[PDB]
Amino acid sequence: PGLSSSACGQFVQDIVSSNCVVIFSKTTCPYCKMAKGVFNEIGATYKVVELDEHNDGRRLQETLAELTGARTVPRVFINGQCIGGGSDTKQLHQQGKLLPLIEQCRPCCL
Ligand SMILES: N[C@@H](CCC(=O)N[C@@H](CS)C(=O)NCC(=O)O)C(=O)O
Repeated sequence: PGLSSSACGQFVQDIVSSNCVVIFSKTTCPYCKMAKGVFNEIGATYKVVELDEHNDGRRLQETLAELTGARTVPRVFINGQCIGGGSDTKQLHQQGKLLPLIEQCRPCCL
């Protein structure tokens, strides 16, 4: 394959590839607590990157803006695809559309 054009990009590619569910988050953001919440509800473990605990948080926020079209947290990724923020997470879940997205993630043995 190919390499991203910066460490920011690489990092986002990397963690979004190694993980079914990724939440780029802030510890102080209620929409992030909401999204994390629905995932705990489902019983899906996920990877969190707290951008306010990261020395490069602002640069990562910029990269997520370029990739996903919004800089707001949370930026939620299922199976390499950004599904949007907290309301999207919540709303997909309420419509029973989320668990299927999660179920498309390759299985442990693969
Ligand atoms: N509609 C968005 C709203 C999320 C949101 O407003 N996050 C706030 C903090 S809770 C934010 O991005 N502030 C700008 C920033 O943190 O840089 C969603 O559901 O995720």
